[PDB]
Amino acid sequence: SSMILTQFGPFIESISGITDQSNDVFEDAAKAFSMFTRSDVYKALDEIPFSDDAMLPIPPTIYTKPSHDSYYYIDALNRVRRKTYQGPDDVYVPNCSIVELLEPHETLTSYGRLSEAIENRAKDGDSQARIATTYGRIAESQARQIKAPLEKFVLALLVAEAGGSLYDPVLQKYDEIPDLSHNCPLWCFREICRHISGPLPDRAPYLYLSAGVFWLMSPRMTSAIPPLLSDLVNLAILQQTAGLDPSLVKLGVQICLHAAASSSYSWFILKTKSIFPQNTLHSMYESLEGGYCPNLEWLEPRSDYKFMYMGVMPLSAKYARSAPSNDKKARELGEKYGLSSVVGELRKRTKTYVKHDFASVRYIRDAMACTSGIFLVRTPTETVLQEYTQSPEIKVPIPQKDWTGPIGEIRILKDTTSSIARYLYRTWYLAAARMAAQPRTWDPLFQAIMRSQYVTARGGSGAALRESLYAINVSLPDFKGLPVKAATKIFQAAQLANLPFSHTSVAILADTSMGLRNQVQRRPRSIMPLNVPQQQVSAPHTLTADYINYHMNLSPTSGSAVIEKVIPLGVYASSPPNQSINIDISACDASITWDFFLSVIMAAIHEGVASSSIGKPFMGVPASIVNDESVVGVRAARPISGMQNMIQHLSKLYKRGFSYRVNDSFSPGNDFTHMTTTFPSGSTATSTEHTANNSTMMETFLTVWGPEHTDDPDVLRLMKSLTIQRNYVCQGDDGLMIIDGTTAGKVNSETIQNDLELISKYGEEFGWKYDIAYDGTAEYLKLYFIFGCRIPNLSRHPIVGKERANSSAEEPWPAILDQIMGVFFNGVHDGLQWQRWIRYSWALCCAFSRQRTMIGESVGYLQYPMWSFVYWGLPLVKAFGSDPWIFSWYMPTGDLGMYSWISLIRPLMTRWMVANGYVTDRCSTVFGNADYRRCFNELKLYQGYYMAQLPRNPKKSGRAASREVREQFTQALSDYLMQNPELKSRVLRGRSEWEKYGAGIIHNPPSLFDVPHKWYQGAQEAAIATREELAEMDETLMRARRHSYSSFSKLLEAYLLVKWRMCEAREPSVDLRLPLCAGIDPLNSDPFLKMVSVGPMLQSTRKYFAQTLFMAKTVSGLDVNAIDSALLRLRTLGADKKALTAQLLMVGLQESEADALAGKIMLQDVNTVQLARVVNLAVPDTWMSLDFDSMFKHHVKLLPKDGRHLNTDIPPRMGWLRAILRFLGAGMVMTATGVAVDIYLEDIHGGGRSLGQRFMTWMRQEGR
RNA sequence: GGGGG
RNA sequence: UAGCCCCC
Ligand SMILES: Nc1ccn([C@@H]2O[C@H](COP(=O)(O)OP(=O)(O)OP(=O)(O)O)C[C@H]2O)c(=O)n1
Ligand SMILES: Nc1ccn([C@@H]2O[C@H](COP(=O)(O)OP(=O)(O)OP(=O)(O)O)C[C@H]2O)c(=O)n1
Ligand SMILES: Nc1ccn([C@@H]2O[C@H](COP(=O)(O)OP(=O)(O)OP(=O)(O)O)C[C@H]2O)c(=O)n1
Ligand SMILES: [Mn+2]
Ligand SMILES: [Mn+2]
Repeated sequence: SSMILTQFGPFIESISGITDQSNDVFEDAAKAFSMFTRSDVYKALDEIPFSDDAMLPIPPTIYTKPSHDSYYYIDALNRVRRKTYQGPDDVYVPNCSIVELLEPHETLTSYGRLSEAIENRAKDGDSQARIATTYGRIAESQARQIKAPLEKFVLALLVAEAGGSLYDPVLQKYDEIPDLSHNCPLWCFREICRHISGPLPDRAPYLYLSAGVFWLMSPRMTSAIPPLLSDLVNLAILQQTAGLDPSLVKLGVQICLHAAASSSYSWFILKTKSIFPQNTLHSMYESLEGGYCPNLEWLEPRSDYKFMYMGVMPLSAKYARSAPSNDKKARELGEKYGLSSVVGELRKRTKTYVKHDFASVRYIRDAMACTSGIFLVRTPTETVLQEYTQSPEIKVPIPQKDWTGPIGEIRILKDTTSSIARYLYRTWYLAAARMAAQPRTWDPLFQAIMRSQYVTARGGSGAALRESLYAINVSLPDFKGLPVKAATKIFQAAQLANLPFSHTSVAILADTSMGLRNQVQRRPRSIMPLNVPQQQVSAPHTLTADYINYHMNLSPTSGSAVIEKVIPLGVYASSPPNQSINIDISACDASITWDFFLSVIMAAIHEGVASSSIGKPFMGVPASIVNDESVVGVRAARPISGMQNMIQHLSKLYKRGFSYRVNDSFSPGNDFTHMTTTFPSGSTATSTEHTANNSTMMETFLTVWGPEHTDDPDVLRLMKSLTIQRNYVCQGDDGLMIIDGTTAGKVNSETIQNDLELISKYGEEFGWKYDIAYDGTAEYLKLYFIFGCRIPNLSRHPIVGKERANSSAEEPWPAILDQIMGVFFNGVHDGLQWQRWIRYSWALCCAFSRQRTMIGESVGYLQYPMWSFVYWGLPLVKAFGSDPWIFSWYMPTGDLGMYSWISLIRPLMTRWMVANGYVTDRCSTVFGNADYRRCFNELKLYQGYYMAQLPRNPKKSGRAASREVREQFTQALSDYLMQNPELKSRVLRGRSEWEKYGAGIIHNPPSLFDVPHKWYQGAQEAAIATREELAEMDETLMRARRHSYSSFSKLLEAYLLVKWRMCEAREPSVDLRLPLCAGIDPLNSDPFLKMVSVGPMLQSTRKYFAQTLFMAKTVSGLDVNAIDSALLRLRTLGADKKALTAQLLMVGLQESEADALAGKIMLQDVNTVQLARVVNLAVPDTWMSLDFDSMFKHHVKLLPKDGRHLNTDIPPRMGWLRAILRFLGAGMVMTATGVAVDIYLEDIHGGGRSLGQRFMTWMRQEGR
C-alpha cells in the first residue's frame, strides 16, 4: 500500500476528512490514476497483507475447462445452437477454454482476439468455424457487461481505503469496518488472476477495450472468469462501503466460485439466485420475541396511495412467521447445486434473530447484497427460441359454439356463454364504451397526443415496413440528403405523413425486427419494436386499458424508479397486523394470446365502442365496411367506425401472430424469421393491457369463481372482504394482495392458504400460471418489504455492471461520468455507509475525470475540476478550513446545491480567501472583502461549475442539411401532427393572440409548431457521431476550462443574496427504534438522522407530483413542465389572462378550455413545488424518499427568528417569492450533516422587492 | 444521457 | 437491428 500511499497520499487525506480538498491535488490524483498501468493495480494488490479469514479454498476446476465444441451443434434449420446438458435452461455461455481460438494481438502479444481465420471460415459457412465464432462472440459479450475496466474500480477502492477508518462527526467515533486485509472478495480476485497470469508480466486476465475484448493468452483462462471477477469486485467494494458482514460475503464468494466451477456461470447463477433471499428474508422470525414495526393508516381514497404514520406496533410471538415453511425446498435446492453448506449456515443464522430490529434487517440486506450482480447473457437465437415458443395451456377453452359468425375479423362472445370469458368481455366492453363516450376522446388535440406518442427517436422496424409496403408497390419518400437517422419512428412518421391509411394498412402485418435486453439475475428478454402503423392501430386497445386502470381498479402507472415504486404501500402491506401475498404471473406476454384473451378483448372493444365512435374517423383511420355474419343465415355489410377499423386491423395481426426477424450477429449464419403468438412488449398497449387483465381476472375470481368453488366459511368470508378496488394493487403482471389486519390480530394463515390454492387452480383455466408467494414478506416492483421495513437489494445494482445487448462500442469517454454519478446516487438510495460511500465516490470520480484528447498530434488532456462533481451532486468532504463531513449526500444538485454548501460556510470561505491573499477593497455582498472572482478562477471552481453544464456527448446539429429536403421533412412531420385542420386553426389563433398579449413578456412560448423542429432534432441526435463532432465536443469543454469568469449563473447570484439562521434541531417525526430501511440505522448517522427528523415520504411520488401541474400530458415533443413554467412565468410577469389563454391555444387547447384554465391559473394559490418551476427549481431525487413537503411548509420559517426585518418582508404582489425561498432554506438544512434543523430567513441583501425584480429579469430573459 | 418494471 | 412506460 506504499505504492498507493506515495502516489495518492495528499488526495487520500483530502477525502478522509483529514485535510482540505483542493482542485490541484484532485487533478494530480486524476493524472496519477491515468498513469497507473493495469498490471500496477495488481502489483498494488500484492502489497496487501491479507488475513487468513479473507481466504477460502479456490476450486481447481475453475481453471481447467473443456473445449466449447461439445456444447454446441447445428440444428435442422442450420442455426448454430447451444447443446443442452443440465436442462432446457442450459443455453447460456458454457465454462470452457478459449485461448485455443485466439490470435495474439499485434503489440499486446500476451493478449488475443478470436482468430480472423476462424471467422472467415465461419463466414464461408464451415459448421465447426461457426460454432467457434458463436462461442467466441458470446463469451466476449459476456465480458462486456461492465461499465469500464475492473482495474479502475479496484484502484479507486485501494486509494479510498488507504485513508483508514473514518471518524463519524455525529457519533464521535471511528467506524469499525474491517480493513482490506480482511476483504475476501479482493483476495480471491488477486489469487485467481495471479494464478491465471502465472509467469506472465501482464497481470490482467482480460482487457475491456473499445476495439473489443482481448483475453490473456493463458491456458488457465476461462470464459467464466470475466463474470466471476466482476462479481468479486462488486462484493469487495460493498463489503467496505455497505459495511457488509465479511462472513456473509464469503458465502457469496463461494456461490460465485461454484458458478465458475460449474459448466456455465450464468446458468448456475440463474438456478441458485434465490439462495440468500429464501434463507433469510423469506424465513425471518419463525419465532418472535419483540421489536417495533410501523403503524400506518391508508388514507382515502386508497387510489391516492397516501398514508399517515401513527406510531409503533409492538411485536410479540403473536406475530411470528405464520406463513408456510420453505425449509424443505430451500435445502433441496442447496443440495441439488452443491451449496447445502451455504443454505445450512444461512438457515442457522436466520434462526438466531428473534427480534425484529435494525440489526435483523441489516442482516437480510447484507445477505441479499451477496447475490451475483451479473447481467446474464446468451445468444439472441437462444432467447428468441426460448421466449417465443411456449404456449399457454388453456385448461377450460371458450366453446366454439359460443362465438357468433364473423364481423370482419371478430366474433362476438354470445351472452349465453357459460365461460368465465363472460366477465373478461363485460369489463373491456364497459370500459370501451365509457372511454369512447368521453368528449376528450374526440378532441383533435387528444388524438394528436395519441398519434404523437409513438413518434419517437427510437426504432420501429423501419426496414421491414418499407418492404412490406414495397410488396404493394408503395414507395415512401427517402429524403435523400438529410443528417437524421433513418431508423427512427420519427423518420417513419415523415414518410407516412401524406399517405392515406388504405395505402399503409398492409404495414400493420409487416415483420418485426429484433431487440434485446439483458438483466441482472434474470434471463434476456426479447423486445418487439412495432412500427408506426402498428402502434397507431393499437390505440383502442391501449385507451380502453387505460380507462380500466384509471377508473375500475387499484394500480400504479410507471416502470419503477425507487420511491416511484410507491414505498409507502409496501410499508403498510408488510406491517403486522397486516399481511400480503405477492402475486406474479409467469410467461405473462406468452399468456396473452388470441385463444382466450385477445379474441375476447378485441370483440368487447369493437362492440362497446360502437355507438359513440359511429360515423367518424379516429387518429387518421377512416370508417369502412366489413362483412357481417353474426346472425345465422343473415349476411350483410356493416358500417364500422375508424376506431372499429383499428380493432379490425389489429385483430388481424393478433390472430396471425408476429413475424420476428432474427439477425443474430453473435451467431454467424443465424438468420431466420420466427413466427410467434406471444404478446409484443414494445407495444404502447403492453403494460396497461396486462395491468387491466390482471385486476379483471382477480376481480372475477373474488366475485364469481372463488365463491362458486368452495363452501368453506372462512375462505368465503376472506374473499368477500377483499376487493380489487381496496385490497389488490397491480402493475403489468405484478400483484400485491393486501389483507388488512384486525384487533384480533391477523387473518388465519390456513384460510389464506386455501384462498391462494384456489387462485392458482383458477388461472390454469385460462393459461395463467400464478406465481403466488405467502412468506410474511411484501414484494412489489422489485422492492422488498418485511414488517414495514424496506430491504434495499444491493445485488440488482451492480457497481461495475452495465447491460450491453448489441455489439456497438460504448459511448465516448465523457458519457461514463453520468454512469459513475448514477452509481453514486444508487448508493444514496440503497443507504450505504455515507462516509465510506462518499469517499469512495470521490476516488471513483477522480479516476474517470481525465481523458486523453487528440486534435492531430495535438495531444492534450481533458480534465474536470473536482467542483464539477459537486455541481453534479457529490458532496464535499472538507473545504476552506471547515470541519470534516459537514456536507450530507442529500445536498441538492446544480445551483440549488451550490448555494447550499456555499451558504453553510460563507464565513469560513471569506476568511480563508482573505488569509490566502484573495483580498480587495470592494466589499462583496456575499463574500465581504474577499477577492472571490480571482479565487474561484484560480481554484477552477468557476471552470468546473460551467464545465459541468456542457454536453457530455457529441452533437449532430450543424451537419450540412440541404435546405430543400430539410423543409420537405419538417413539412411531412408537420402534416402528420397537423392532420386535423381544427387543431391547426387552434394554434394559429394562439399565435396572433400571442403577438398581442404575450409576445415580449416571455421568450419561451411552447408551441405545437415547434414539435416538428424538436422531432427533427431528435432524429438527428440519434444518429452516430463523427470523430470530428467528437473533437468539437472536447474543444467546447476545453474552451470553458480556459475561459475565466466573474460570476455564477444569474439565478445562483440571486440566491446568494439570501442568508439564514440554522436553529433548533427538529423533534423526531417517527420513532427512533423503528426500522424503516435496512442499512439506514443508528450505524449510518446522517441518513438515519435525516430519515428520523425529516420523516419518510408516505405518499406516492407520482400522485403527489401530478398535483403540481395544470396539464398532465401534451404532444410528445413538448415539455409539460415547460408549459407549466411558461404559464406561471407569464402570470408572475404581470401578463394578462388573454396571454395565458394564448399560450394554451398554442399547445392545442380549444378556446373554451384555454380561457377556463387560463382564468383558473390566474386566481390560483400555487403550491411551493409547482411555483418553484418559474425559476427551474426541482425537488432533488435524493430527497424523494423523505417528507420534503413538510419541510417546506413547517420548517423553513420566512419570518426572522427575532421578528420582521425590512429586507425579509415579502412585497404584496411578490408572494411567489415564498416558494423560491422555501427551496433555498431546505437546501441548507438538507445539505448539513446530521438532524434536520429548523431554519429562519435572516436576510435578503437588497430586500425582497429587489430580489423579485432580479428573478423577474431572469424569467423574461429565458431563451433570447 | 442517466436510474429503475 | 436495437421497443413501450416512468423520477431529474
Ligand atoms: N424493458 C421492459 C421490461 C419489462 N417489460 C414488461 O414487464 C412485464 C412483466 O415483467 P417480467 O416479470 O420482468 O417478465 P416475465 O416474462 O413475466 O418474467 P418471468 O415470469 O421470469 O418473471 C412484461 C414485459 O413486457 C417491458 O415491456 N419492457
Ligand atoms: N500528463 C499525462 C500523461 C499521460 N496521461 C495518461 O496516460 C495514458 C496513456 O499514456 P502513457 O503511455 O501511460 O503516458 P506516458 O507519459 O508515455 O508514461 P510516463 O511518463 O510514465 O512515461 C492515457 C493518458 O490519459 C495523463 O493522464 N496525463
Ligand atoms: N472525448 C474523447 C474520447 C476519446 N478520444 C480518443 O480516443 C482514443 C482512444 O480511446 P480511449 O480508450 O477512450 O482513450 P484512452 O486514453 O486509451 O483510455 P480511456 O478513455 O479510459 O481513458 C484516444 C483518445 O484521444 C478523444 O480524443 N476524445
Ligand atoms: Mn412474471
Ligand atoms: Mn412481473
